[PDB]
Amino acid sequence: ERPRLARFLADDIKAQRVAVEDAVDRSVVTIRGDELFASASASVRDEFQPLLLRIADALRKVKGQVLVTGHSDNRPIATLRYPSNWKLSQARAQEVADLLGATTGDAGRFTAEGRSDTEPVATNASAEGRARNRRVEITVFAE
Repeated sequence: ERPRLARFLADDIKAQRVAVEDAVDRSVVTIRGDELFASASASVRDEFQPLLLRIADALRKVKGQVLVTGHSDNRPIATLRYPSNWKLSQARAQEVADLLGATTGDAGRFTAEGRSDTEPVATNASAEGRARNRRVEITVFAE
């Protein structure tokens, strides 16, 4: 009934690569951007794809709809491809959704939204706080 993912992500939780909230109606996997993407990029580094693969494996077992929200800090590293923190946050969420959709083969199950710096979980006044704000939150709803 209740979507529960922590049980499938023990190693990543212990290594502090992800955090998982198993809530009443959702499981939310928070992943710092640094665990997936190079600085200022929305491509999941080859070396870190296995982390998303473990999430895909878990999502095969808990067949709820999935929302991916992307978040930035308030200190943009603007580039040609991502001219704002908003665009980077959207692109990061969308890349995660796209990769998970392709691996599960569930078309329409994953959607994405970029939320830029509007939903911090930490201060932006330290480097470590900014690194916590740059993140995706992957929400799986009840099956």
